[PDB]
Amino acid sequence: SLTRKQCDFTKLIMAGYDLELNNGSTQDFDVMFHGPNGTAYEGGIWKVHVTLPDDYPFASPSIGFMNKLLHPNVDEASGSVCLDVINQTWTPLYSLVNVFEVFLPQLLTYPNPSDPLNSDAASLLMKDKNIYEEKVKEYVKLYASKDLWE
Repeated sequence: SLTRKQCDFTKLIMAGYDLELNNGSTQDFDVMFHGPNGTAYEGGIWKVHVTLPDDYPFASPSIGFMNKLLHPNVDEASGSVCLDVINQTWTPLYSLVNVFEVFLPQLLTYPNPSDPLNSDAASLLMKDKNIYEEKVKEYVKLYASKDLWE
């Protein structure tokens, strides 16, 4: 009887993810995400707000960083990840676990300063990748430390 809307979040639990449903909805949850190793995001922890739309899996999930994440393709104020860049990777056959295991670490390692949601980050990255990554590292210390969510 079981949809992907209903059950996909269980694959994250099976993968070892710490997650919490919002108001007992299987289509609305917050998941703990660790910054990829060997990137400027290393040692960061974020809470990530996932919602699954009613035409999921044909429509892609929305993803929103709940503590500050600095990235050209992430809206700085809301933490919302650009829908277009999600859709370049999402297909109806793509795995919800791979959003966290593959898509996001990739994206954070290799940003797209083309049509940025954060143009200041895009500019800084274009001008000097090292200076940019020194910023990210401090942002990570400040806004994504271990203890933040407990």
